[PDB]
Amino acid sequence: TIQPGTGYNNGYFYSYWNDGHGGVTYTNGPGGQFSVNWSNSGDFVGGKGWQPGTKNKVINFSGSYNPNGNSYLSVYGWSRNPLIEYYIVENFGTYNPSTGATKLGEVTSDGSVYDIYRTQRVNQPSIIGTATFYQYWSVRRNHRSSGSVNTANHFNAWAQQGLTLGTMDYQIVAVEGYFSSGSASITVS
Repeated sequence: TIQPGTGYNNGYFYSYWNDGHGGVTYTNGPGGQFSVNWSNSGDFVGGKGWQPGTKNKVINFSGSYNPNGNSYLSVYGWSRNPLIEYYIVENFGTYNPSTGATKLGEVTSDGSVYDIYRTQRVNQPSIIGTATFYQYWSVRRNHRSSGSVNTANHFNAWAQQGLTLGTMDYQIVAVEGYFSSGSASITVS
């Protein structure tokens, strides 16, 4: 594993964070590749991409994703002003992150319908410190662990629905886990 933090590896921005509970290892590989191996983890998120992201990136990902418990595989990032945490969820484990959330529409992109949702985090950690902020979600109906994500289709549908993004901060393909186990190996471009 590498140390939790951010930086650049083989041309790609990376972010790896965990809550210190243990049980998760994150590795940077060649090019845009990263691996995650976890067993009875705590809370964590890791992956590769860009800092800053853009609102019209076509993100390619490929590999394997084998969660056992609560985990997501997503295009994941933030905007500033307004502060937004966003997800284009391509696959997940035992928990659909939109469970109980308000549905804000549908968008078709890259071979599947996605359902759109908005949630709110109240006094939670963020890229700017503790804050209350919205999260935007596109959740893919047809789960997969390789493909291409035309981010503009999502960001435009969100905007249409009143889910505005500010200036982009980082934008990665991320494996997220919450007290679960699994393995994953993903290459981004």
